[PDB]
This record gives sequence, C-alpha cells and structure tokens, in this order.
Amino acid sequence: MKIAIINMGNNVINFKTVPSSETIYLFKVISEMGLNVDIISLKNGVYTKSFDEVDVNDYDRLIVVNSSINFFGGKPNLAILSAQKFMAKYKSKIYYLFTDIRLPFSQSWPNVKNRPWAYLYTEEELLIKSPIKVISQGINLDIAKAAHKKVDNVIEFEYFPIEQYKIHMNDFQLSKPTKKTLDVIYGGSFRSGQRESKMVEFLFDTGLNIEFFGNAREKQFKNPKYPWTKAPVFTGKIPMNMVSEKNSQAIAALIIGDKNYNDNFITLRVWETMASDAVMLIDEEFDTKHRIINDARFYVNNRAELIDRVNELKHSDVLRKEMLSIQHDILNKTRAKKAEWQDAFKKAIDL
Ligand SMILES: O=c1ccn([C@@H]2O[C@H](COP(=O)(O)OP(=O)(O)O)[C@@H](O)[C@H]2O)c(=O)[nH]1
Repeated sequence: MKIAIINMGNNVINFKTVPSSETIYLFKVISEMGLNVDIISLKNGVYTKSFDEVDVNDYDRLIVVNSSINFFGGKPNLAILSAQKFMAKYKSKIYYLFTDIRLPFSQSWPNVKNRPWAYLYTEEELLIKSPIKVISQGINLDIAKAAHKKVDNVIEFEYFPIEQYKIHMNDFQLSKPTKKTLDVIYGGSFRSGQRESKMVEFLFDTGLNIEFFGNAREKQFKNPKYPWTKAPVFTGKIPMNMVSEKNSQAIAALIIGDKNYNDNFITLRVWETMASDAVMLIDEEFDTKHRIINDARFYVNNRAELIDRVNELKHSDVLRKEMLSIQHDILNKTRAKKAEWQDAFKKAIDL
C-alpha cells in the first residue's frame, strides 16, 4: 500500500507558505498513522519527490489537497498544470481533501484551452476523468455537493475533520503561559473579501490593542458596506508552525469563519487557538449550538460583547486562567480520540 499526496496548485517545499505547510503536515500525520506516503511536487526535496521521477500509477491511492486553479496574470502556473497532468494520468479514484469552501475541485483545461498559450497543452493531457471522492472538512455534505456541482466526475462525498491533524501530531503540545502584549489577535488572509463583514465587526474600532497577522493588509478593507475608522495593527505573515506561539501573545484570539462555515466547518484556527495561551472567543453565529465548548463565556455575538468579554478577562486573571484550563482540557478530550480519528481517515480513503 503506497500513497501519493499532492497539492493541486501550490509548490511544496517547507513551512514558509501555508499551502506547503498543510501538505507536509498531512504527509506527516498520515505517516504517523502507519501508512507509507510520498509527497509529489515540482522538485525532489526534504519532504518531496518530483512529478518527473515517479509513475502516478505506482501508487494505490492518490490524495489531493484543494487549491485554486486560477492563473495569476493569465500566465502558466506549473504547480497547477503539473499537478493536473499528474492527476489526469491516474487511472483509479482520486481523493480530494476539501478544507477550504472556496477551493472545490475544478478542471484547468476549460480555462487553459482559451489561453493564447493553449497550444502548449492538450485536453487528453489536462482533463481529469477519474472518479473523485471529496473528503469534506465540513459536516454539511449538501454544501460540499453544491460546491462541486460543475464537475460531474466528483461522485462521492464523506465528512472527515481533516483539520484535527494539528492536535493529533506526535509533536503537539499546549502553549505555556506567555507574557501578554495584546488584547486580541487574529491571523489569516483576506480570503478575497469572503469574511470582510465579520473581520470589521470584531477586529476594527474596538478600542482594544488588536493585531491582525498574516497575508491580509489594511488597504484591502474598502467595502463601503462595512466602513471603519480605526483598524487593528497588521503585521506580516508567519510560518504555520509558529502560529500558536503568536496567538499566545494575546489575552484572547478570535474565531470567525465564512458564511458557509457556520455550524459546518471546524477550522485549523479553532485548534491553534484552543491550544494557545490566548482565551478562545467564538462568534456565536460560527457555532450556534456551542459544539466547540459547552460554556457561553467563550462566545460573543457582536463587537460590543467582544469588548465586554475582553475587559472581563483583563479584569480577572482568575477568570482568564479558568477559561484557559477549560479549553485546554476540551482540546485534550478530542486528542483522546486519536485512534478513532486515524481509523476514520483510513476508512475515508478506502483502507
Ligand atoms: O501568518 C499566518 C496567518 C495564518 N496562517 C495559517 O492560516 C490559517 C488561516 O487561514 P485562512 O486565512 O484561510 O482562514 P480560515 O478560513 O482558516 O479561518 C491559520 O489557521 C494558520 O494555520 C499562517 O500559517 N500564518
């Protein structure tokens, strides 16, 4: 049993980029599961083999991490093109890891064919005809199915909390008490504006010392529907393996998501935040049934409630420590089900 895992549109090398990091982490957690897996990318490296040095059909299972297939500047993107050529040659079922609602499986050929450089490729080369099974991080498969409505070869859907790899990794550990320099923190990208209203609501004009780290930039928030005066402080992006340490500099860390994530997707930040030294504060709409932690003190409905909660946390060190103790225990509750999680993944990829 040999498994191949690839990222459909991003080069994989190290932990300097998020897509590369997620791919390596998945490779690691699958390996720690007792499975023989290889990461196939553009070049041979510390964690990878190149597309050229291997035969896709030498593998028994092909796993693909979701990604956009958009061509920046309209120019060829070898990460995208090489990955799909690899996939198109595979003669068995493909397992697509759907971790981001905006990145459902999509065919590059329909786009490439109209490009002025189309002559460089053919339909037979890029068109992926193998049947595809979507492994949805979201529990709502109707939403997963609707997202893949344009690709008829995606004929199977199954829910699996992919993002838990963060807590099941053999090297995982909870963050230690950290000196506080911030009131609230949130790390992420602008996600093409899909979450602008929520970002402005909880991170702007709060009167608190808030930091927004990651790819996002202040100038991207210009939608007239979500105006603001005082923005949080934007700092550069950091490696994925340094995220919890970063969250730990703040008294609290925000949990928000895209509209389609509400009561559907549990995201990486949920675990990265819960494991940190920052109290997890969740937007009520993101988890209305409080399935993350059955304690209302971890939830906020709007900007005003977030500010009030942070003031309480700043006022009572006892409250802050209690809540940290609670979220750490709750996280460990899920870690205790590692064996089941591992078995569910194997079942997901027909093992
Ligand atoms: O500087 C940064 C900011 C974010 N992240 C990662 O990016 C994720 C957030 O991704 P996204 O912005 O798409 O938001 P989500 O939809 O995951 O909430 C975080 O959980 C981290 O794992 C990172 O590695 N470095």
